[PDB]
Amino acid sequence: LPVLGYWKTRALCQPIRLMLGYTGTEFEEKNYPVGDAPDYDKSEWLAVKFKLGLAFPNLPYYIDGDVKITQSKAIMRYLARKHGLCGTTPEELVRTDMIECQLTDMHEAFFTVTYEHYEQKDAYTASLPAKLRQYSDFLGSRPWFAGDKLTYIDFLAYEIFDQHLSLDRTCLDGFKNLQAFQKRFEDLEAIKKYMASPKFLKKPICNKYAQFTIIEGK
Amino acid sequence: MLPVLGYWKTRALCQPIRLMLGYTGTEFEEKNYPVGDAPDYDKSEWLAVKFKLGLAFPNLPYYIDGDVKITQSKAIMRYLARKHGLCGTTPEELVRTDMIECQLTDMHEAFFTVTYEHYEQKDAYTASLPAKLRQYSDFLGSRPWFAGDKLTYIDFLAYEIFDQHLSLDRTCLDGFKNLQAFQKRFEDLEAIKKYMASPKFLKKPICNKYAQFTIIEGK
Ligand SMILES: N[C@@H](CCC(=O)N[C@@H](CS)C(=O)NCC(=O)O)C(=O)O
Ligand SMILES: N[C@@H](CCC(=O)N[C@@H](CS)C(=O)NCC(=O)O)C(=O)O
Repeated sequence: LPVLGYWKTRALCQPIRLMLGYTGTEFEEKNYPVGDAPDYDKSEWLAVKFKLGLAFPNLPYYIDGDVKITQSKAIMRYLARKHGLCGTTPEELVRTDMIECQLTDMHEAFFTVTYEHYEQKDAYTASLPAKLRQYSDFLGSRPWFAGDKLTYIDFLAYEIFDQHLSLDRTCLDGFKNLQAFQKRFEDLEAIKKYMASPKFLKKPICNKYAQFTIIEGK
Repeated sequence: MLPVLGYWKTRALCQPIRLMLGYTGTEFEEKNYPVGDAPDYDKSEWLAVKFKLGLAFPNLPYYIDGDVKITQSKAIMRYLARKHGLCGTTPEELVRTDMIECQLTDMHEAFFTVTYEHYEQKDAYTASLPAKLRQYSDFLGSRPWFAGDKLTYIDFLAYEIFDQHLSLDRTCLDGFKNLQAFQKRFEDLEAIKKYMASPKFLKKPICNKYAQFTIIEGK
């Protein structure tokens, strides 16, 4: 059976958990503790990090038979290929590639603010309307970002949007179609059942040493 | 009508795309935007057209090809890679190219950080390289290309990142003979070689005008 290793956080692992839940893929989650401040010790992870067979040790990792993967996007694409969640046509694939990279940039910008520079918060929330407009416009009246077909990048998008809503609950207010997107994803029957299940991880979004985690406790 | 690659007059993250287009012989206008002098480093021109190109996520680089309009460097690379037979085929090749694309992307950001804003930490950065390059060395092994027997778009990424890193520290590949062999193999392909002897080929600047590494080295 497959093993998913990560912190006990959402961060950039959640879109993977969401894919696994949507597909009814049984998996084993391996977490690693982070100690209390100020050292935030990670000895357990460090004790095994180079002993797992991974070409480039990191979190999250995915161990599936003799398939051993790091890089969260490499893992989403891997699962995508096994469960019909890749783009199909050339027009679909340029949409999914582009937005995968754009969401990655956004998620990094979110991490920058939420971990070490949470004093830049009101500036970060001020730049979101312009960013979200670009997604709003890109999605248009499509049910999913690639068009008619649900793809792995909808999982990434939903989760990043949802995390930003935790940071700023009004950030989707000006964009009806983006609000309709979150609801569409949440209403997928397999998503709705996963999110009601015992393994669903609601908190925390970031790790314990992120300022966002320390101040808001989400 | 036929394709426009838009970027600064630098190598940075757009050169691996230039290396792909060159290898495939595809004709493209490269459209450039200027950057003003210190202290302003003006970008009025680019900023004047940036939102008027019909790009979904306006940015540099971009690639315009008929009604196809693309931003995100890796997205452009993957698009060229599907077009020209430079994707992996095997399940094992695809999991290898995905991982290394993403790994090189991280590595490249770490390099940009040090060369643009934190060039004071350069000795610490160079000292960090061996452990990272060791990972790339072992990953590659005796294969001629990172995906296996087959040349893919992520060799175009790996060669340029390693070459930029050689411009930073001439000694960085020294303990890794397969990696050094890789730079020359890529350099030895005939589409590559002629592209490099072409006048349009960019050797410098690696980074933009306002990078500390550029101000100091002038490469
Ligand atoms: N580009 C990587 C970033 C992975 C990453 O930064 N993981 C963090 C947690 S979000 C980490 O703890 N990395 C290093 C480590 O665990 O040793 C990916 O997408 O997977
Ligand atoms: N993740 C993006 C990064 C794009 C990017 O950072 N572009 C820089 C130059 S390296 C830029 O000047 N963009 C133009 C802008 O901000 O308007 C990619 O891989 O293309």
